[PDB]
Amino acid sequence: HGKRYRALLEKVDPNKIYTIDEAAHLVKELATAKFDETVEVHAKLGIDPRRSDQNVRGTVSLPHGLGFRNDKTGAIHAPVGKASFPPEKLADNIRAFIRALEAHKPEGAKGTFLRSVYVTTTMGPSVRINPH
RNA sequence: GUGAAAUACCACCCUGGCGCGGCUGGGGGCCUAACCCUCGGAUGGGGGGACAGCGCUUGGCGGGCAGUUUGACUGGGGCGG
Ligand SMILES: [Mg+2]
Ligand SMILES: [Mg+2]
Ligand SMILES: [Mg+2]
Ligand SMILES: [Mg+2]
Ligand SMILES: [Mg+2]
Ligand SMILES: [Mg+2]
Ligand SMILES: [Mg+2]
Ligand SMILES: [Mg+2]
Ligand SMILES: [Mg+2]
Ligand SMILES: [Mg+2]
Ligand SMILES: [Mg+2]
Ligand SMILES: [Mg+2]
Repeated sequence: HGKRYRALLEKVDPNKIYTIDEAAHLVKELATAKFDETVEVHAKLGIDPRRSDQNVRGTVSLPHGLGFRNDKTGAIHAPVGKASFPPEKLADNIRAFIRALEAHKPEGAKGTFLRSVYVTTTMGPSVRINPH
């Protein structure tokens, strides 16, 4: 852990829960990268991956453009693009792919479908945030 | 590049571990002051001691007791059927 991270996670809270349009203006500032950042928001998933009847995939494309699947640990990963679009074209876009993801929920998925969501980068720290 | 997986700063997760803390269940030891026993004497001393005893509750063992059941046919009834 370098010092770019020492002022990264000192400037943001994994302690305090946040919302999605509140924390989406902080997405380009908290990446100190030397180049080429791509922003990744993540969610833990409320399904049992050992049951393949609960599995999901497809190709659905973001409104903006470049520039979703469940693994055997039952969590979520997906690229939305390249750094590109600024805070207000992201907070605008930050509700776009999530609600497009909720439409894949298998029936036998027991419990809260999106367990916890931290907005982060490939370059950046943990921020408690709400998909809402 | 002879394994399909890429060996970066990252979160999101699995799996176990310890670390702190929040809620916590469980054990041991010591104490005394409730409670108990005792003390020619006591607003006290000694002994036991949060046990025991007692309340409410759980499940159990339980002829020591209680209420009862223990069929009809039948060349008498039972036995047999
Ligand atoms: Mg003692
Ligand atoms: Mg005394
Ligand atoms: Mg005493
Ligand atoms: Mg007691
Ligand atoms: Mg009996
Ligand atoms: Mg009797
Ligand atoms: Mg009677
Ligand atoms: Mg008879
Ligand atoms: Mg006859
Ligand atoms: Mg006769
Ligand atoms: Mg007879
Ligand atoms: Mg008979």
